[PDB]
Amino acid sequence: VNIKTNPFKAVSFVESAIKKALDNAGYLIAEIKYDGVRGNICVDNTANSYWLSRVSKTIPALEHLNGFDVRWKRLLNDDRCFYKDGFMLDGELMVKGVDFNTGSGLLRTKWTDTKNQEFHRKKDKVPFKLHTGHLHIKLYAILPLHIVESGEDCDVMTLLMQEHVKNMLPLLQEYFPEIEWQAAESYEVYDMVELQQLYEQKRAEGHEGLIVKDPMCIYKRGKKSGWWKMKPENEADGIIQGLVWGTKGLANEGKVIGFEVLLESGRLVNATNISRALMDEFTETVKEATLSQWGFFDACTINPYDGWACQISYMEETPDGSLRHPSFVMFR
Ligand SMILES: Nc1ncnc2c1ncn2[C@@H]1O[C@H](COP(=O)(O)OP(=O)(O)OP(=O)(O)O)[C@@H](O)[C@H]1O
Repeated sequence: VNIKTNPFKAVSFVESAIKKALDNAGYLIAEIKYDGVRGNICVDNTANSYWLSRVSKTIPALEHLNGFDVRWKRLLNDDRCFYKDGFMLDGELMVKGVDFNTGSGLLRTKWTDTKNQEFHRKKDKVPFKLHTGHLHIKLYAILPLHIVESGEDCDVMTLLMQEHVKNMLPLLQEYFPEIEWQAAESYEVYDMVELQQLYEQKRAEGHEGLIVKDPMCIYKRGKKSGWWKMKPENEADGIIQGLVWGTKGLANEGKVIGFEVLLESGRLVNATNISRALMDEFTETVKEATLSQWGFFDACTINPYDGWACQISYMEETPDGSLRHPSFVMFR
C-alpha cells in the first residue's frame, strides 16, 4: 500500500523452532536486540529520502532529513550501489550520549529540548531537529524499494543481507558522513550452548536480549518466524528466598548473579541472567549485611532480601511447568 514499509518483526523465542533452523543451516546468526527506534529510511530514484518508522510514519526529530538531497543522486549513480531503483534501509536509530529511552523520546519529540541542530534558552514553540551528530545507526537489512512497495518478501537470505549491508555502508559513510553509519553486531553460533553463552554474556552487558536469525531465512514482512527474540518476555512472580552466587568453578562471576525464587506453583526457579550492574549492586548489599558478623562468606551469609516478593521474567514454558531461561525483573 502507500509505503507500508512493513519490516520483518521477530517472533518470540521458540526453542524448538530455533533448534530446527540450527540443524538445517549449520549455525545461527545472533545480533544484539538494540533498544532504539527502528528506522526504515526510504530513498527513491528521485533522490528523496524518508526517515520512516516500522509503522510507515515519519520520525519527528529526523523529519528534517527528508526530501531531496543531491548526495542521494550521486550515491545511486555510484557503481557500488546496486539499488538504482532506490532502496529502504532497515536498522536501529540510536542517540549518542543519552541512554535508551532518552534517545527514543528525543526521536519522537517535536518541540525542543536541546540536543539540537541550531547549533553545532528555548521556551515554547520550536520544531525540534535531532542533530545528525547525535544519531548512531545500526543497519541489519536493505531492500530494493519496489519490493517494499509491493509487500512481497525480499528474497535475500540472512547470510546474504549482511553482504548487502556491509557493501552499502561505505557509500553511506562516504556521501553522508554526518551520521554514524554502522552494521549491527552479529555472531555465528554453532550450538545451543553457544547461543545461551552469548545471550547471557550480553544480558551481563545490560543488553536485555538478542534477535536470533535463521541464516537461510529470507527477509519476510511483518511479524514472522525466522527471526526470534531471545529475550524474557513472559513476566512472573514469587518470593525471593535465596541467592544464587556465581560459578567459581569455571566462570566470570565470583559474586551473586540472581535469586532462588519460589514460584506460586511450588517451583523453585533460579532467576539469574542479569546485568552485571545489578550483580555488583546486590553483592555489596549482601557483603554489608553480612559484615555485621565481619567475615562475609555460629555464622552464615545474611541475604538482605530473603522473603522479598518479586517478579521474574522467563523465555518460554516446558510441559512439566519448567520456565526456560528465567531472569530477575524487579521486586514486587
Ligand atoms: N539487531 C536486530 N535485528 C532485528 N530486529 C531488531 C534488532 N534489534 C532490535 N530490533 C527490533 O525488535 C523488533 C521486534 O521486537 P518487538 O516485537 O518486541 O518490538 P519492540 O520494539 O522490541 O517492543 P514493543 O513492540 O512492545 O513496542 C523490531 O521492530 C526492531 O525495532
